Amino acid sequence: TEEQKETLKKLKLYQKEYYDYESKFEYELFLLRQKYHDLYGPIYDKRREALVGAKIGTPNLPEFWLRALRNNNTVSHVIEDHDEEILVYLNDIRCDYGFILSFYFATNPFFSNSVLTKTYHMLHTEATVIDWYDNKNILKRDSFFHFFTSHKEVAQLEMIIEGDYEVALTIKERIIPYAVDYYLGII
Amino acid sequence: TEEQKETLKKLKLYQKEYYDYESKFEYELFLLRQKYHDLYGPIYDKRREALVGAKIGTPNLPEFWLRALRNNNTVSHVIEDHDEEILVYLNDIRCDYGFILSFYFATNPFFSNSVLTKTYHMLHTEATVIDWYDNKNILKRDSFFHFFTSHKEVAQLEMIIEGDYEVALTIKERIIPYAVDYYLGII
Repeated sequence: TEEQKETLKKLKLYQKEYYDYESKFEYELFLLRQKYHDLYGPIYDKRREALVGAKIGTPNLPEFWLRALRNNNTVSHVIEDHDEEILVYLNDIRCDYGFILSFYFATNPFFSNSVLTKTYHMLHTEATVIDWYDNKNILKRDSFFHFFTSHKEVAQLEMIIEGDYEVALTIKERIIPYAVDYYLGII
Repeated sequence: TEEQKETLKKLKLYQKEYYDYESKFEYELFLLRQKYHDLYGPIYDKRREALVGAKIGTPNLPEFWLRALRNNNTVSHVIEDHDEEILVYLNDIRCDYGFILSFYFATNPFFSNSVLTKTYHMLHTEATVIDWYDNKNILKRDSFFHFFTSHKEVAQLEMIIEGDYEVALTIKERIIPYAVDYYLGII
C-alpha cells in the first residue's frame, strides 16, 4: 500500500544516512589504527636494536623469540622439539599491513633465507619457500615451518587455513605486541 | 648474565612504553565508538518514529521486525512458526551500552510486558522474565523467547551461552544497524 510505501522510502533514506556515518566511522577507524601502527613501529625497532645488537639469533638475550613463542598456548602447539634449533636463530618478527608477517633469521645451517615472510590477503596466503640446505630439511614429520605454504570433504582446506590463520593472528596480535611478557612467562 | 639483564631492563622499558600507547589507543577507540553510537541514535529513533507512528507492532509497515529477523541466517534458526504471531507485535528493537538489548512490544494477547530487555555483562546475562497471560505460554517446545533466560559435561553451559550470545550479537550488530535491508531481503 502507498502509505506503507511512503514509510519504506523514509526507512531507505535513514538507512543511506546510516551508511554515511558507518563510512566516516571506518575511515576514522583506519586513521586511528594507522596512527598507532606508526607509534608502535619505533618501539619494535628499539626492542630489535637491543636484542640483535652475529651467527646466533638475538645475541644480547639468546633464545628470545623461541621462549616468547614457547610460552604461548596457541603457538606452542605447532612448535616441535626439532624446530627449536632453528628458531634460536630468529632475530626479529615483524608485521606490516591484509598483513605480511616477517621472520628475520641470522645465518644458520638450515636455510639461506634471511627473511621468511608470510602474506595474508584479506582469500589467499603467500609464504616464501624455505631454502633448505642439503640434509637439513626438518620437514623430513610435523614442523612449525609447515607454516610457510601458500593456499587459497573440503574440510581439509578449511582446517589447514583455520589453524594456520589462528597462529598468524596470535603472532600478529599477541606475540609481536607483548613479546617480552611471554618470554618472562608472565602472560 | 648482567649484560643480558641490561638488555632485559631495556625490553621491559619499551614494553611499558608500548602499554602506554595501547592505553591511549583503546581510549581513543572508546571515544570513537561512543561518538558514533550517538550519531546512530537519532536515525534509529527516526526509523522508530516512522514505523510505530495502536495494538499491532510497526503499524505503518506491518510485520517489519519479523521479516527483518526472518531474513537473517543466524536468527531465523531460533524463530519458530509459533513465535511469529507474537513478533508481529514488536514495535522496536534497541541497544544501549557490555550492552542491553531491548525489545519493545505493542500490547498483545501474550504478555503484559511492554519491554523485554536482555543484559549481557562482559560473565552473566540478565533477561526480564516474560509475563505470559493464562493459556498463552508458547514455551509450552522451542521458541525464540527462550532467549529471555538468565545465566552465568559443562558443555551444555557453554553451548547455550554460545548460541544465545551469537544471536545477541547479530541483533546488536547486524539487525539493528541494517534492519530495513534484511526486511527487503537484500542482505
